[PDB]
Amino acid sequence: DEALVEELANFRTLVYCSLCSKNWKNMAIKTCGHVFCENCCKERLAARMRKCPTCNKAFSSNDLLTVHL
Amino acid sequence: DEALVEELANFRTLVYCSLCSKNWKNMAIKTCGHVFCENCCKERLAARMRKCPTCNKAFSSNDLLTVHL
Ligand SMILES: [Zn+2]
Ligand SMILES: [Zn+2]
Ligand SMILES: [Zn+2]
Ligand SMILES: [Zn+2]
Repeated sequence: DEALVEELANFRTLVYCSLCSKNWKNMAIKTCGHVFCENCCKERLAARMRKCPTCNKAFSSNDLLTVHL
Repeated sequence: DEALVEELANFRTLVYCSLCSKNWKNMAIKTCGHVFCENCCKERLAARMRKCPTCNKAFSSNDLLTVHL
């Protein structure tokens, strides 16, 4: 049933990191509340891109918080 | 198909507050990383239960962070 596939698809994108789509959300940026996987957060730090992918608010490594589920 | 229902069920419990099961996760406790809905977090504060439901680490209203997805 396709309506159930669609609901599976929406819930999946809520759970997974929106940047890689391969890892679960497990890291929040404390300055804006947006959540990604830790891998993507640190690659963005290693690339000196210190703006949030979603809302472009600025942040640093201290603003990173490990989050569960 | 039941395997798809099951996957829907697991993803749903990842997204929803585990305490009420009615609201989306949208609030993290900064002292331990566990995430609930804001409603449950504040009712627990109004009941002077200042221990995390999941890991029993202690927290207060300042340790609360609004989180998105
Ligand atoms: Zn990622
Ligand atoms: Zn943000
Ligand atoms: Zn709740
Ligand atoms: Zn906890």
